Amino acid sequence: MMVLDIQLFRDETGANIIRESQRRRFADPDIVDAIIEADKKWRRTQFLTEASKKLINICSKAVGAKKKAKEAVLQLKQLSKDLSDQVAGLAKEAQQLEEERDKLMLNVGNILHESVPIAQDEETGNTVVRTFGNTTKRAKLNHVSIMERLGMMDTSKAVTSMAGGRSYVLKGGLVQLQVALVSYSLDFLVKRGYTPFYPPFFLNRDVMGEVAQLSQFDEELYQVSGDGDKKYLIATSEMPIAAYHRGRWFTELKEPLKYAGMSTCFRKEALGIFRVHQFDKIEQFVVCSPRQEESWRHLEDMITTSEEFNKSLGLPYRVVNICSGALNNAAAKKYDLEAWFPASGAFRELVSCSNCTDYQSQSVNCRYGPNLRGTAAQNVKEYCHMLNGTLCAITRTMCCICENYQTEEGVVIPDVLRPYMMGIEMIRFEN
Amino acid sequence: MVLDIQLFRDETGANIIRESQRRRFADPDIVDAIIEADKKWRRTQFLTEASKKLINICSKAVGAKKKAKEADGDTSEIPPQVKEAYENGTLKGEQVEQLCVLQLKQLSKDLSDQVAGLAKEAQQLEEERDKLMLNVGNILHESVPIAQDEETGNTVVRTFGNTTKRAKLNHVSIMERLGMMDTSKAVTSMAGGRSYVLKGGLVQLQVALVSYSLDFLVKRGYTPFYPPFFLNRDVMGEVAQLSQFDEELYQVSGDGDKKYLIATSEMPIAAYHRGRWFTELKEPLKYAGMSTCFRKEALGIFRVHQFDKIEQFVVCSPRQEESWRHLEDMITTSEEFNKSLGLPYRVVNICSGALNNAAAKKYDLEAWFPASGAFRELVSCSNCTDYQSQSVNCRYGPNLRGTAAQNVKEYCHMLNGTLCAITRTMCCICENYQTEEGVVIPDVLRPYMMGIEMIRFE
Ligand code: NA
Repeated sequence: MMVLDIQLFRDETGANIIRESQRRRFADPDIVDAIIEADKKWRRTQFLTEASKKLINICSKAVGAKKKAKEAVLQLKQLSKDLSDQVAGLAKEAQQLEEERDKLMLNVGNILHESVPIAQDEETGNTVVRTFGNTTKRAKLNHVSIMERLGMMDTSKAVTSMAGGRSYVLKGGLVQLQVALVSYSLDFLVKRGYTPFYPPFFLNRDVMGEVAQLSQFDEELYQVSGDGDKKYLIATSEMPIAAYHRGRWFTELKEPLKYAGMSTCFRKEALGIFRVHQFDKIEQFVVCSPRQEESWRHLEDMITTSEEFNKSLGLPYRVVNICSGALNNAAAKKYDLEAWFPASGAFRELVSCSNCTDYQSQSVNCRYGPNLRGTAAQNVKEYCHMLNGTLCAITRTMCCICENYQTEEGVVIPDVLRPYMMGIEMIRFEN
Repeated sequence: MVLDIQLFRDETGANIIRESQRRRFADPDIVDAIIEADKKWRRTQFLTEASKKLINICSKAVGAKKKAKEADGDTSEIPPQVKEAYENGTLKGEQVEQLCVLQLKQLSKDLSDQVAGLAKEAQQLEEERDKLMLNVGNILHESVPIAQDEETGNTVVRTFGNTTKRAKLNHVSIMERLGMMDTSKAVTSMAGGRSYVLKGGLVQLQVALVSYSLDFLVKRGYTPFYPPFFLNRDVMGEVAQLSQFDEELYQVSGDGDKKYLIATSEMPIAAYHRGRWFTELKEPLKYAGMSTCFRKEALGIFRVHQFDKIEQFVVCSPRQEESWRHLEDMITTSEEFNKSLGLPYRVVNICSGALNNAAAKKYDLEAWFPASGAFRELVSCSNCTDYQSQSVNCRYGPNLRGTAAQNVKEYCHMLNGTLCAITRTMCCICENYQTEEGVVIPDVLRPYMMGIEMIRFE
């Protein structure tokens, strides 16, 4: 279970910050008190447990000194046993309280940035930050009609009877385009200092729970079985990249860690190729210092990077700031880049960029800085900040390119992609 | 020869199969079992057809009697000889027409029960049948070496490059020193045994190989094909053997019914041709399959559960030995691919006992790994003639109105072969292109990874 850091709840100022954030997200602030109470009883079990373990050795040391002195102890033995009984009792309580606490926390979101719009309904509540290109342009055929006329996409029963609903085959020029986008995307981020990262597409349940919200198991994740422990297919490379930092500790990050995640993603989603179960994606993932609001600076760079990508492709768009009621729990702020689809006549999400601050990193225990011990200055456990953002969701981007670059003869290939597909200038309609 | 169940029913055909089994050091007695299970099966179909006709005769006879106002009759009881005759497939319509309405109605019901019992027998005879067919191989090509054991029985056909040079570090050591491959507990505690993370230059190399491989086949007239990575059980059973389910395939669930992850793009490409009928294939269908592959497998990244692969898949005419010509071109394409990368190798003709059931003949290309001191398989190409096509029912020839029970149904031929198994090729390149400073990028890949000439040790 991925939830917010308990430390912030343990003083009045932080509890007030969380209650305010809850109200601004249209969530329950009264939850903060319930979490504080559950935690207070939990801490009490831990206080008694540590004190009783201490007294177990007083019981042992005493027998050790007495039987050394050859003395007729029988109480000290019984007291060791009973204290060990009490510790076992305290552990069962302690475990129940952790589960109740973490359960309550499922409805506590990350602390909202001060710039998040306050609204419940995305339809009207998102705030438009910037726009690019002719976002009122009109065109003849939608992406579905285009890919059909190209003869290069099959979403018919020949496919769906093999692979189930929303499965597809790509062929020909559209596969060339897909691979052009993967390679160009990778190079685009390499040039901006990202390290390529190719993850496993499976994660164990244990680890998936640390990086995924519990509603994602329900609605989004396929389960894979056979070889060893049960696993889940990844819905994004952000999952395995976040999980790769579990139990790490970065004393300093003068430079952030920047990864260009490359994978196939799988989503249960519980037409054409815009919303499908299986898709390639290139993702930006950043791990940085939690200090001086550095993470906020990287969020601006990441959305800017995605914009520059779409500018290079010549795709018109708007960037929106996602309202408080629609943000997922992990995100303190989220930008979506919504491309304009001129045949369809709609803005459609191609990219989202999120600052999750320490939400994931505290769940995976990715620590930062110096330890509580030794140095008198450190009182709080610090954790790295983590951000993630799409660079290119390949099928969605192909759909957008198809509508924007169509002609009577086919789909013109965006200039920058041509050298990544054998110099091809256009893929042509079958007819 | 057209291998389908029809070949088993012909005496000369049954002998061709028995011989092929013996040449494979496999069981020829299976053939008698398939014949016998099939005979029981055909009997259920003969009875079902007879009884279906008699049910329509019953209905028509009741209709004519009702129209004539014939009395319904004294009893519904069916004569024992009538029951014996439909149980034996010898009940004639003219005898059924002697019965009264009450009897005709009872007989209709009884024949309907008979048809339902026969459909369950039919099914259970098909399962008992194919379970016995599980063990029969494709008819061997005449050029297949006859031996049981690969290590001595394969024939080296052809070699390229310096296959005796040695090198210092194996691919595992190289990828460790690059700092670009993680297979430690940080990864395996996340994703299980044999999982890996690739970083930096090795991802760039991986993508360079995918893109170059695709282009290589596009230039040779292959059509790129990006499949779903899932197949329903139903469909997976038509393109895989039962031993692949147990030993090789991950099961996926959540959305809909259970599916299996693909172990090769050959699987969904074959499956995609199910029920098709190509009347003429003047040119063959050539596909460049591009996918991630998943194998349950029941060091480094040579043998891993998850890997990218580019494959060749051909559907062609079953006539004039055309598929034998395509097998030659396919192995030659894989060879030119490895020559273009500067990798030494040998090509081996796989022996009869080591061939999997679908293949009538198989070439493997085993690349020389100079630090490991060994040939390791990078590529297999095989001609499966009509074995998968018969299972997926991909027919060939005229498809016209008015054709009755076709003495010989023809099916397409299918072939498949690796162009590039990406992780295995990367291991091979690392051994063959290592220097003191890192790994030199093969000339042809450089334009596919930003002109990078070398990836350096950490
Ligand atoms: Na406009």
